[PDB]
Amino acid sequence: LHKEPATLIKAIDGDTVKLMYKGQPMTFRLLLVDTPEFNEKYGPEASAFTKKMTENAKKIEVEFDKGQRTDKYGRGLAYIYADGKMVNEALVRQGLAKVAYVYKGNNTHEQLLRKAEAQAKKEKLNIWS
Ligand SMILES: Cc1cn([C@H]2C[C@H](OP(=O)(O)O)[C@@H](COP(=O)(O)O)O2)c(=O)[nH]c1=O
Ligand SMILES: [Ca+2]
Repeated sequence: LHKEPATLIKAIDGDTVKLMYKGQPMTFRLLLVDTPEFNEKYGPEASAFTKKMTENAKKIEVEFDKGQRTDKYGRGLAYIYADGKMVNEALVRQGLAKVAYVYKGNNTHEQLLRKAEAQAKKEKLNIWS
């Protein structure tokens, strides 16, 4: 897997962000996670968490997995990095996301994220409290 440049256009919610990728605006959905919706418990905290992460990054990187790169809504599917920290992993680690939507061929960081979830669960963080 390769890291590719992109710039923040706009924070959206816990697991979607609007980025400019190869010069085009695109909504990206974070692979392998599910944040609660804004209208649900920990929804605002997940949105805030991702927002802060992407807005404070001097460098945003997009990492496609081996499989599908856009979903049926035309959202990009990627691992998103903020100054080298993976947002996907960070949300899970803090119990603001569950590991989810694990489809074969788009699951490289699956284990990493389950490990993060296991530790978030252990600590009864946020969604696990
Ligand atoms: C994360 C992810 C979501 N999706 C689709 C599946 C879900 O379909 P449905 O909308 O039909 O439920 C939806 C979940 O995204 P949201 O959690 O952003 O709603 O987006 C994928 O197709 N591939 C993926 O890797
Ligand atoms: Ca969601």
